[PDB]
Amino acid sequence: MLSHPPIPITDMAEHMERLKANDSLKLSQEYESIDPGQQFTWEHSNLEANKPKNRYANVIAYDHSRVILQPLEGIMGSDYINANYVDGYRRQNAYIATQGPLPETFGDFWRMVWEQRSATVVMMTRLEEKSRIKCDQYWPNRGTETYGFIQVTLLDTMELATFCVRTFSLHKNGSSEKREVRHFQFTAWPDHGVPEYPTPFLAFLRRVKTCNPPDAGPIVVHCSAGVGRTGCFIVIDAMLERIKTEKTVDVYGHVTLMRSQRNYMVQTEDQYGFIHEALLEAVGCGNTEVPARSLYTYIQKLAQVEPGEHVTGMELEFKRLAFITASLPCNKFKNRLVNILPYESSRVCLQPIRGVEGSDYINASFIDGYRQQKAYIATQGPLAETTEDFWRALWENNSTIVVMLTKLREMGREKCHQYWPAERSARYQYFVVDPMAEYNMPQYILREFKVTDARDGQSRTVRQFQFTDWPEQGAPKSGEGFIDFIGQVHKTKEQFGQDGPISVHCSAGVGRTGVFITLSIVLERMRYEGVVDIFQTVKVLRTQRPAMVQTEDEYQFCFQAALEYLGS
Repeated sequence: MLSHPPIPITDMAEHMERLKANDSLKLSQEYESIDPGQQFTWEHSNLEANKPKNRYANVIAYDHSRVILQPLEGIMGSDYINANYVDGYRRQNAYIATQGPLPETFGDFWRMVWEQRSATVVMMTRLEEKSRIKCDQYWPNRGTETYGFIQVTLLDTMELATFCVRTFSLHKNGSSEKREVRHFQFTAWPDHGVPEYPTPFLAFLRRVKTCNPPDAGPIVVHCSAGVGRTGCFIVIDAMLERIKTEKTVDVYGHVTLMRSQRNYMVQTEDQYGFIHEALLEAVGCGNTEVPARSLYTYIQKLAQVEPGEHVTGMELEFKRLAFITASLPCNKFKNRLVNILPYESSRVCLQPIRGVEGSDYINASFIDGYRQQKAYIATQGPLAETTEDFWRALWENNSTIVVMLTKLREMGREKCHQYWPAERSARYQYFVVDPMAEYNMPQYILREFKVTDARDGQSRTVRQFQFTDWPEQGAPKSGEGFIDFIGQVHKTKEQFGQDGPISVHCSAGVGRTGVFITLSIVLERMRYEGVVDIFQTVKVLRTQRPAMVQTEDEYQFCFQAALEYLGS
């Protein structure tokens, strides 16, 4: 367009900075100007038989773009569903944007999927968000359920930390045909505003796109109203497909086109900003995922210096990986480093003492696992005047497993303050720690403790694992000892009935800590999904705590452990 021309990649970051400038003013003016410049009708949405088929009276389906169901003759309005075709870039009716189905429209929705020959459904919402129903569950808990003319059979569930994948079989009334449909529910969108980092969503999108067949009907996408998160998903995807052919981006143009196909597509200014951030991150972070039996080949490639390039592929890839409530003038003793600090939206909150303002801070960040959120806590190795807060932190967060990743002293220097007793009892503020058992294993030491609350008298078992075999300088040549150590901690977690996060630290609590959480994730995804993407794994971790996996040597070791684990 004239007024809003395409944004070429490599001029994108400066475009977003110009949009962000002075309280997102240019973005605000860009977003407020969005107008397809046409008049539409919505007579079908307004038929009195169809009125109650709308979740929101104010979110309707335009006539010219509506999804038309085959009429159930004898029944007026039976051709109506609140849904519209929406274009991709160079992709006519690539998507169907629709509301979250209502109890009364379950059958209509599944009949739409059938008649439109769709194969993928994208659900951009949790069923309930902040005690408010955003969508009703339109699929069986197990086995088969009938909705109108469609039998829906749940075949499988795969439930990860940020999204859940369900597989279904569809069988229609009499019809001998059987259709398969895959259902992707992103569950990590925040209750208010948009995600702080686009990385987890972008991984959700890749998953969706690799598992959607290429000869299927339009991807069905919905949230609650099917305009807001739905719109974000559609534009992100379309623009990713755009840069694949044009190396340019036209968010402005596409949203305008979407608005001509469904009301309010991309509902808020925040969503419009989020779309840009997600696309900026995506252009500088390319494909780094590799299938299992190509990992060695891929590792063999990164281990090499390319003609005309200065350092190994492993080195460049690692180079491409680059709050205030913590940095208060009172916390200038609570941190080992003033340059390695937890983020706000992840930092572990300590229940504050009656009359000590500024003592809720502990250098610890919540970290999501592979299957569940907040599966880990990434913290620094405690200091003398930090010890008390660490034991405090463990109790309040139901963390009954500690993972230490350093020797107490390395290279003629302390790395961590011994925070646990060895030969007596030790009262740390309102807690007392009993050394119960101590096992010396080959690569690590397991220490059992009896933390008893001095206030309410309650006692908990805390098992501490300390890996003793990390070379004083560099990385292990074999991952075997680390693979097993990772194994043992998680084995110990489950069989002891420990429904709480695993606390992990090293010295600063980023370098070997990052390596531990990374491989814990990578090794389980490799077992189930059969693919490896360590780059994106470190990227996500870094969006929950900064500097995770501190060095090139740590980074390469993740690959070493992955390659060895595949061999086993």
